[PDB]
Amino acid sequence: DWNNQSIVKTGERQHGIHIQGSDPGGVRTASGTTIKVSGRQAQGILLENPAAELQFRNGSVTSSGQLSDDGIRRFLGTVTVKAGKLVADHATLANVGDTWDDDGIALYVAGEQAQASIADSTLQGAGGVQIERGANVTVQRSAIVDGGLHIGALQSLQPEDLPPSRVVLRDTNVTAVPASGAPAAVSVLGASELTLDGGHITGGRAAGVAAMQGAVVHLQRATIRRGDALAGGAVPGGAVPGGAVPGGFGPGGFGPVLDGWYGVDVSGSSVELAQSIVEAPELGAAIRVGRGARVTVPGGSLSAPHGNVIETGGARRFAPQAAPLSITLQAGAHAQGKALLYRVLPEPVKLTLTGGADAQGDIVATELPSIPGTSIGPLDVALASQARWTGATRAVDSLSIDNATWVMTDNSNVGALRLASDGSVDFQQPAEAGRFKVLTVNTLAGSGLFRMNVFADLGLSDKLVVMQDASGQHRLWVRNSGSEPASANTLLLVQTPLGSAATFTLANKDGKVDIGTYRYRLAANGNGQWSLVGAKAPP
Repeated sequence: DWNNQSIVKTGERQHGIHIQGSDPGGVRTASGTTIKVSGRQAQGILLENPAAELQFRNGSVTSSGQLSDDGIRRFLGTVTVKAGKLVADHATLANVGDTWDDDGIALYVAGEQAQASIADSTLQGAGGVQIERGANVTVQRSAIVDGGLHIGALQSLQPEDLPPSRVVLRDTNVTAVPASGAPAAVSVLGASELTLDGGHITGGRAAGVAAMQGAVVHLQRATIRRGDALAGGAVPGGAVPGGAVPGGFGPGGFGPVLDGWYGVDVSGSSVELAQSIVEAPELGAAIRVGRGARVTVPGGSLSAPHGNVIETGGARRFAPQAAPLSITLQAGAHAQGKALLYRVLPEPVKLTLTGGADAQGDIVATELPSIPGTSIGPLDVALASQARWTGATRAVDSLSIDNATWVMTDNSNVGALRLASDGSVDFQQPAEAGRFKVLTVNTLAGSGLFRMNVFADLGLSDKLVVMQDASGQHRLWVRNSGSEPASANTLLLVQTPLGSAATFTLANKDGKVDIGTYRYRLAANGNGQWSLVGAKAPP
């Protein structure tokens, strides 16, 4: 059709290849062809026919004019598909227009009958790839070199309708260079769906990946870092940003809605991370959740060494009606930060760790933004099936520990503590002697295990305080963390209300623990205290 040819156009809206609405349907093929356009409102490729298809293989497409759209708002791409199917294979696509004079979009696919299949190609330009309004796009073994990947929209009040944009990426890297002022490297907004398997996602002014307003995202075998750089025309300057330009009705590159640097920023949407790596900068968080967001993470890693693994916000008013924020780490997911979780606004939060999830850091919250006590949504956390949480809190309302463990690293406050099937609270052995900890809780229930440190020689031990109601059948295992005692001393391990039904048994071998020449056994004389008593051992 247009094989091994050079198409060079310079006039206003003088496209390299244009398949119109008044043209016939059918497959057009281009192989070994290079397209270069520079006129105003001229794309390299323009597809506007639902029955048409274009196979563009082993060629290159470049444009440098302002690709402003006649219909209010919008900028188009060097390759734009408004209807029909584009199949690009081993292609070199580049929008080389002034950053100033144009959005630099390399590929724009929009509409219910707009489709695109991109394989083994590179897409260059500061506006990246923009997909919306029910388009369907598959991208394989490629790379969006510097403008990022932007699916869907918000605001833009203009005749709308039905289907979601559906985008599938496989082994394709996406980078949003600082120049390309894209808020996120990958943004999925509104009725949009993204499936990503394999690939490196780097950049974004405010986030690596942003999922807003009903978006549905599925990341697998991916890495999400803030760092990056490059992609483009020639070598002038790196990223304006003292630019500020003609072009018309068009933003650098889309999103976001919140800012600082978050690996994954989810609001009113759902994101699934599977075997991926997320690295947050000192300032920010691996994952930020708001407005009923749902995030799930099997395997992989979440690291925020100098910050928060998870940040929860989005919603200034708590409403019992609405569904809470939900974060689940399962299938051996690893997480590590100063704070595992950090609450910023009053919306309820549910944090679940299961399937050998291994999380590290404290759970922190922000006292109160005036909203009277019961105007604050609860912070509930659940540990199950071998998961492990090592950190401390003063902000968890309820904690269930079922066949999993909480390694408590410092004095902690928990509203209601429920244990089951060998769930345990392990009072971490301190580095310094006599540095006992206190776990204070309102209620205790179920059947669990507490590993508690005893400093016989100082007459000190860790302590469990239940202020309102202790019930259940629990076990206490004593860790000899000091030296031998020189006389008989008794340690107050557990304080419970006088009536309390709870029962505690020493789990140490034979119901006793020998430290030096002293033997300690657990005793309760009905008053609400459980004490490790300890007396001279028998010869």
